[PDB]
Amino acid sequence: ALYEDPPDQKTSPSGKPATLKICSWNVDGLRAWIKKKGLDWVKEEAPDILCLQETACSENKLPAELQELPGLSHQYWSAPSDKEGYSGVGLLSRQCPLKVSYGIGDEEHDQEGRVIVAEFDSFVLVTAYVPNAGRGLVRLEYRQRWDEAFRKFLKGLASRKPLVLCGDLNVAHEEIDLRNPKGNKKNAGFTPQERQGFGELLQAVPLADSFRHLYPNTPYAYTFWTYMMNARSKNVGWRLDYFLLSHSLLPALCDSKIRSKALGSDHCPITLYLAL
Amino acid sequence: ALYEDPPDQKTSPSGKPATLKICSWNVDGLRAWIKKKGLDWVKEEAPDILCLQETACSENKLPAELQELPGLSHQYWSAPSYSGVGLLSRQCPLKVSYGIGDEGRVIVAEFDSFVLVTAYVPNAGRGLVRLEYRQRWDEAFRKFLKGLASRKPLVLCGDLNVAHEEIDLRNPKGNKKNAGFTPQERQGFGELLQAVPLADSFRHLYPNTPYAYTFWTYMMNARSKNVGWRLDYFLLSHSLLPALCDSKIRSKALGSDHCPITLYLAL
DNA sequence: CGACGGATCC
DNA sequence: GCTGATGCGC
DNA sequence: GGATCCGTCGGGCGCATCAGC
Ligand SMILES: [Cl-]
Ligand SMILES: [Mg+2]
Repeated sequence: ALYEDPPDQKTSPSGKPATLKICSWNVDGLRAWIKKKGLDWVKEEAPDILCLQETACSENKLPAELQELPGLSHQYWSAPSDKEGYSGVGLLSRQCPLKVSYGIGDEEHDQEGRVIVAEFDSFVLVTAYVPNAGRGLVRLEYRQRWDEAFRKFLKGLASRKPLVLCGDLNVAHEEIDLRNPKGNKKNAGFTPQERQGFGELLQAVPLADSFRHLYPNTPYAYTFWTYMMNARSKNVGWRLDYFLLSHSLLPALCDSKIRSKALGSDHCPITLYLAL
Repeated sequence: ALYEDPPDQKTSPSGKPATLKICSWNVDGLRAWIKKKGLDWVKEEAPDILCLQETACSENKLPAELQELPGLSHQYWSAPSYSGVGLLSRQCPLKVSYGIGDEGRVIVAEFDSFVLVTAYVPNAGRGLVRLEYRQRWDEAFRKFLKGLASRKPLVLCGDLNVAHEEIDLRNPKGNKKNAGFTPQERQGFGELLQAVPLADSFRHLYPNTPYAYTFWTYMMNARSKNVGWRLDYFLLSHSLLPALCDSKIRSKALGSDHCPITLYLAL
């Protein structure tokens, strides 16, 4: 069953007009993504803030195209120190953030290049590339430990400002969040353990799934599809990328989009509209 | 005999423009230096990389203004378990390590084209009580740096706690048995240059310039009298000399008993 | 990880 | 410098 | 005996490293 994201809704049902557009995209290799025209799609989307995951590209290797982005001139990049072809995240902002930080506690020694924190006037933005549990779940226990360290990190932000967490959280929360729930409950992304850790994230911090909060019963809405077996053509996918919002930000929430048609990766973009 | 640092030359000998600005500063107490508006000066200088020595501030007590520099958003710190160093970077380093392989004195940041080492070299101490420690530290340091420089071009910056030659301090005759001008320490610095090998960026460009210092004792108004020492260096692999645009001494920036130093590289 | 083969359920 | 093989994780 | 369940298997992608020339 294919899926068509509904039109963009740009006013917080309190009538206010959207003033902030954030796009998040796991690009599956930033240099590949750019050669497949990913940046052309970003220019059309014209977000205020762009968060990317799986850049897999040291900052010295960033294509020049990325420097002719005058609407996204404040750029922050993070790659792991042991694995230059894996992981890596980036945050690009029209306006300069008040503060930027990396990691979830000890990045100066555990240089993982998975998390960026950017503080703006009225909110704190986190973007994350959550560690994959691996084929055959070989890294599932590390993922569970990482999840708990992340929850405690987010909780323990010393800000009174509401939180926006976005990116590839690497779990389809509920059964509606992927096309084959049953044949996947022992696969990375849909174990009981990862689903539980997403559940605890929402409760402990606390946070709301912006998309599901708006479209609580809509099925077949995914953000990832394996390259194999033409899954994307058949919309056999998983919803792995999210905008999760502090409770206070919900009256500001105008919409949470899935940009199903944007190619260039095995994930598609997601976009948030906030009225601030 | 006062000193006016020449203006910044931001063009390489072969005409290529500076692409990399590195600033090193012994802040003599990180919290005090921030209170004395050190971060305001850094925001104006706007380096790509900032190296700090003598931070004397455990990680959990690092002031909050520091995260208010998104232009130096990658921040690395090494505490001694009087010491401590930091390395703040605009771009994400490829790799960052700590120490010299054997006190919170050294951070190593690996970049695309080069490796950056910042060092707070141990002072031989009043009464030379720690000269022997310093001598062992010097040798362990040279040996560690040769390994690094064998894999990539080397930039070494920071407070090396020695005035190499007589021109490098105001009172050479009265200090030939004091920390920072002993025969041993000067020998160690020459061994450092010859063994690795490295070039003294500032002395390479201004070989005949006297009265150029980066440290002055707080006492007896020495900074007002420019009674001081050139203790803070940028040393470079010979391979990088074609990229050298300038090596500056920021005599006027206050907040410490050392002043900042700034390197321009055309990479 | 979706497709596939094989077993099990009423 | 360049290509394609292999390794590894996604 | 159609629907469902469960375990196994082959593999599309990007990037690093290595060999060969
Ligand atoms: Cl960065
Ligand atoms: Mg991926």
